[PDB]
Amino acid sequence: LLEHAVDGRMLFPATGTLVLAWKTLAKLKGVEFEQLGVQMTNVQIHQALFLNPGGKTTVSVSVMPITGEFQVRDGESLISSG
Amino acid sequence: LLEHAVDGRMLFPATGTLVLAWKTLAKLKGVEFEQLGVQMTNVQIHQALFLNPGGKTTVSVSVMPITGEFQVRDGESLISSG
Repeated sequence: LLEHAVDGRMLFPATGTLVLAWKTLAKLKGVEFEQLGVQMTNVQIHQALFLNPGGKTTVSVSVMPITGEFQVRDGESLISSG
Repeated sequence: LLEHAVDGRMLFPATGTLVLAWKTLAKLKGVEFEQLGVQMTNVQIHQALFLNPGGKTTVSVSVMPITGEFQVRDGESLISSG
């Protein structure tokens, strides 16, 4: 994931929070994420999650049980919504 | 709360999940609920939470951190949204 940079800065791919949301929803359902067919609609990218070599980035994904509203948020800042 | 019936059936007041959502949001913020000024918009009541005398009803309230989308849901059934 450090092999993805934009003008030098290392970035988390925009379609990287899709997988995090995808893996999170499958985890809530208890099924394996590679056996679940998902569909993300109107995914808003609000910020860029700046990766750091030799560092640990912790992101919180919150999915609403029935409606599917998800939120990839690093700390108290939103990185992705949909 | 058992002194609120509609045609005999005991019901949880429609503006009772508002307080549950109100108390939940204040709990997430860490503040006391009676020191927090909230505003609920477009609160959808999907079902009626049927109270039962001498019984325990467990309801789950889920609030999205930044956007405020809340969900009062008994088991896997939605009772209130907004």
